[PDB]
Amino acid sequence: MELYECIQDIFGGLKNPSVKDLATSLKQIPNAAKLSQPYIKEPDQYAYGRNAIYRNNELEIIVINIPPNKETTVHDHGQSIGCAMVLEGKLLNSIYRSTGEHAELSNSYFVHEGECLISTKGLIHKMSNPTSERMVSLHVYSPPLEDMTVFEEQ
Ligand SMILES: [Fe+3]
Repeated sequence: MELYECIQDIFGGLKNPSVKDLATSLKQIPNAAKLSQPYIKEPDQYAYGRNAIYRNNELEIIVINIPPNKETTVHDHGQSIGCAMVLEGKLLNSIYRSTGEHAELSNSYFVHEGECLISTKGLIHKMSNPTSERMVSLHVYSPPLEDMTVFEEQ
């Protein structure tokens, strides 16, 4: 019983899941950290490593790896929702609101190993690693991301 066998089993049949559903799905992966080890990639295009490992018409699974003191952009997920589980380490998740053309910081909290973060539709966040060790997380997006939008901090 390995990671893809696990994904087809849990995610492969969801139709129109909620961020509720996705969070629960993630927590249903046994030994998720160990399972995804072969799919952890290193920073290529981004400050952070990013590997897409599953996609159907409903969702998209991504493995993310944020080095010490690195961060994502400030982004929304277009028409998609999202949920992520922390496999290893600890991220800081910061929430923003549209300051019009820009965005200002609205809220910030930590997600620890095995814990989940959620992104309701339209939500704008940045993920960062304020720690000295790396952070590996597993993201689901539904539907798959097409129209991501990056904001400049105000
Ligand atoms: Fe995101």
